[PDB]
Amino acid sequence: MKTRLEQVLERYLNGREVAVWGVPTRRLLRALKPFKFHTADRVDPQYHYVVAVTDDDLTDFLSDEQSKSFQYANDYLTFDDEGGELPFERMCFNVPVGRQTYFGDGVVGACENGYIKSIGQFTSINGTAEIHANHQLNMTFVSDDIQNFFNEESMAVFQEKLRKDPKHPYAYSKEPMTIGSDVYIGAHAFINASTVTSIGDGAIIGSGAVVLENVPPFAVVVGVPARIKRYRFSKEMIETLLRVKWWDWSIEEINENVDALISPELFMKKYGSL
Amino acid sequence: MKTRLEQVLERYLNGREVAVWGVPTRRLLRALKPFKFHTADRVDPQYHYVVAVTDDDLTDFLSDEQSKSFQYANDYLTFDDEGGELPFERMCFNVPVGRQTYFGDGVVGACENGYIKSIGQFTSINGTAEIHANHQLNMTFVSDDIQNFFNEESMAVFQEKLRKDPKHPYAYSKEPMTIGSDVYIGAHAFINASTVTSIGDGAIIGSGAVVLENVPPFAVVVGVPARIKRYRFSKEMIETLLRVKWWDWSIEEINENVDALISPELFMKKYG
Amino acid sequence: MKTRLEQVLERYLNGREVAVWGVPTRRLLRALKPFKFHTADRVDPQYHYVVAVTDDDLTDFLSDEQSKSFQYANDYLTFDDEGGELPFERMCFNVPVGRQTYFGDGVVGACENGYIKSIGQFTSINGTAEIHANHQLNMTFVSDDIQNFFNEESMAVFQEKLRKDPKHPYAYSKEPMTIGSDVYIGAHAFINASTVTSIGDGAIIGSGAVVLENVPPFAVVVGVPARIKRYRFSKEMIETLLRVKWWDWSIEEINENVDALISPELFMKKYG
Ligand SMILES: CC(=O)SCCNC(=O)CCNC(=O)[C@H](O)C(C)(C)COP(=O)(O)OP(=O)(O)OC[C@H]1O[C@@H](n2cnc3c(N)ncnc32)[C@H](O)[C@@H]1OP(=O)(O)O
Ligand SMILES: CC(=O)SCCNC(=O)CCNC(=O)[C@H](O)C(C)(C)COP(=O)(O)OP(=O)(O)OC[C@H]1O[C@@H](n2cnc3c(N)ncnc32)[C@H](O)[C@@H]1OP(=O)(O)O
Ligand SMILES: CC(=O)SCCNC(=O)CCNC(=O)[C@H](O)C(C)(C)COP(=O)(O)OP(=O)(O)OC[C@H]1O[C@@H](n2cnc3c(N)ncnc32)[C@H](O)[C@@H]1OP(=O)(O)O
Repeated sequence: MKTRLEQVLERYLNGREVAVWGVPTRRLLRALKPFKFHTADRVDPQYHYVVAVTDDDLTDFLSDEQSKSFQYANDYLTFDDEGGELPFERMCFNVPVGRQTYFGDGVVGACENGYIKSIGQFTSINGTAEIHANHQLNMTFVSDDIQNFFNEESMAVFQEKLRKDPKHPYAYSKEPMTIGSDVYIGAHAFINASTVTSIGDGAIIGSGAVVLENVPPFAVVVGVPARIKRYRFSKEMIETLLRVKWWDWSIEEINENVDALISPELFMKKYGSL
Repeated sequence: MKTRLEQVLERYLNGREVAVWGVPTRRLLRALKPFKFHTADRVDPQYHYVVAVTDDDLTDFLSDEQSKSFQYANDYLTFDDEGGELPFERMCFNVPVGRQTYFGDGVVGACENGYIKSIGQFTSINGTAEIHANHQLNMTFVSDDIQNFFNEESMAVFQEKLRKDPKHPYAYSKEPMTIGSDVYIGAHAFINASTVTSIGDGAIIGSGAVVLENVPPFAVVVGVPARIKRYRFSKEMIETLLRVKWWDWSIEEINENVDALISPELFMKKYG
Repeated sequence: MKTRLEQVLERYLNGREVAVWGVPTRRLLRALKPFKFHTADRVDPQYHYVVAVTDDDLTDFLSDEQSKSFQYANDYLTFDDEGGELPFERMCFNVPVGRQTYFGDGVVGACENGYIKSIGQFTSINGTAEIHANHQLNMTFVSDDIQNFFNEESMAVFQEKLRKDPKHPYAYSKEPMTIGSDVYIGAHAFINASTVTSIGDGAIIGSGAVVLENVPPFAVVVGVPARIKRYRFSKEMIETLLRVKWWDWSIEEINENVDALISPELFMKKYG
């Protein structure tokens, strides 16, 4: 699976040399195998692409005088920023992620675990939000690591009944969840991958919320457990957004219609009854 | 006291070389001095025991075609994983921990602070769960780091009132808490070491739960603060489980009883 | 803006060589350029100031025999610790922070973002507490990173509506929040920078609490969202504390009056 950095280095390296700003790691070396690289000393964006290893390597770079001429993504990137935004679609462990969407390591691990089908565009997920699935709940044991003691036949028995379990432990026998576009998810939020298949477009998940069921489009959910406090817009307004899908507009189209995006009232007058 | 890695190496190294997968740190080099170690390049389990420094290094190692012949614990381990599961009973800062039981740094720190008496077998604690004790609440101040300014005279009367406080600030004057076997603790959960002395066997603690009270065996508790939602099993089943104690079974009898472990109804017909 | 380390070295280094304990990073090498430094081998507090890079490095250092003659802050410090306590008033991204006050990376970021005006003395903030502001809620979109696509003119009208917004998205058009002295903030707590301007002196914010409005002095708030459960003291006691301000006492005054700090009744009798 290509990392975020590999996907960008593909796009933008264009025959340049990779300049590693920071102490390299094993994961970074494996990612830099197809490319030629050296430690960063003097760097010129015309000959070098700067890879900061950690986020603290990046702010050291950005506080250096040579960062003056480097553009984000085009000329530099952070390796330890797998959830960082990009202005184009990318793949996070083969999970599609739309433009201008970012998240933290709890969501990265969820993509790796297969819990996520897709993440949409213009979606903002706090770095401490978490997504996990339930263990089996209708067996004599609740442990998962006990399966490290199962031989092949016991494991087979065990896997057979996990797949028939209608509560979807470890997200078995359910569709991976789709996180919509223009979604907001707050700090320390939790989403149960065993019971959630959908976070609708425009949904807001407040800080500390424990999400155990699907979140309808443009609903605001808070609490432990999370419940709908309100919707961002009227039911007539939501139907309109889901039809227009401004999050699919081009960059040109976004700027030319910024008004309708800044003013929900004007959006409704223009696109409601067309 | 001995770190998790040292207990594993003493048991499984078997005269091999330690092959370090990742950038070695000061703490790792100190723990590796009694042994022979080198940076990992080409490794074979007949001659090398692979130690991944960070969990980032481990996933890179498991991505290497060389890792296929390496079995967990017996042939490789992560150093930045003091709470990671082991197939044998271990110690975590003088705290007994059962087989196939894992937890995060929040719980490792709790063992180091003396908050935990023991942790059972086959217990699953999410990495973000926290265990902490309360600051003092019967004083003019709640700060703890103000004591960095206390001389020994002030330190003495401060320590004095703490240990008499019936609300057990910093878990003073109370027994450390036992965490049972087959326990599940969810993400961002919190357990108050001032007020909790037992998490019973089989208890489930939900994500985001704030646990201020002992949790009975096989109770499911959720919420802020945590309340008992339901129990996993009937009363008679719970008694049977507390008598049978399948979590003390050997590896073979766990496999022999996989049908009873999978189906609670078959468990009762057999053992009830 | 000076890092925490820079502020400590300026105050305590006193012509000694900086001895680096751990793998040095790019950020650290830059911070150490105005000073003479080398990798730590053998160290003597008479001639060396030890800088541990990570908290892991510091654990190794304090377990080494060479450390037992070293005093915290005066002779050693961790570089990976901008939220760590200091015995003197410091700045964190030009936010004033009182003595013996500590917090985690979530609060360091809030200082960097401009969400915090000041943090008082002897205040204890758990490492998993978080402080953030709201996105705009009066527009068709909630995203913030859409503005990366806004051309020059679209950016202008976007920022103009942000500034006139009474719910203060991104903490616009509001005062940064003041966190008081003798404050306690628990694990996984959250404070909303868009609606909160004051955490009063002596306030207690429980574990898991979601704080959406101002916390009065010496109030105890818990829950999701946080609600006032009780106050630490009587109203007249609270007014006396806010007038006396023991948290600004000198070190000598704290030790001389330790019995009043340990006994609330003695405090009220002496200062009420
Ligand atoms: C992408 C990133 O990195 S995000 C960075 C970190 N930022 C955050 O976590 C911000 C989280 N924001 C929130 O939680 C906000 O409250 C949001 C998104 C729900 C917006 O709140 P707004 O509605 O202003 O809140 P306002 O108080 O009107 O809300 C009204 C009701 O919702 C409740 N509410 C709001 N948030 C929560 C919450 N997180 N938990 C419980 N209740 C909440 C309020 O208490 C209030 O209840 P009351 O009138 O019902 O008694
Ligand atoms: C060690 C690790 O691997 S941790 C990995 C990280 N994973 C997690 O943290 C997931 C944690 N999981 C949980 O918290 C689960 O939801 C568990 C185990 C309690 C689930 O219990 P279940 O039996 O599925 O409950 P089921 O969904 O029917 O719902 C029961 C009730 O509990 C509520 N509930 C479930 N979990 C929570 C929770 N975490 N907080 C509040 N309420 C909860 C449900 O809303 C429902 O309420 P109701 O019955 O009042 O309507
Ligand atoms: C760096 C650090 O700060 S270390 C962090 C690790 N430790 C923590 O975060 C522990 C934080 N401490 C707490 O949460 C404590 O409960 C405190 C200090 C906030 C208050 O505890 P106390 O004053 O002893 O309250 P005591 O348990 O009687 O409970 C009083 C009421 O508050 C409620 N309560 C206590 N804690 C919480 C909580 N965390 N969340 C919601 N309610 C709570 C109790 O349920 C009780 O309710 P009741 O009146 O209905 O019975």
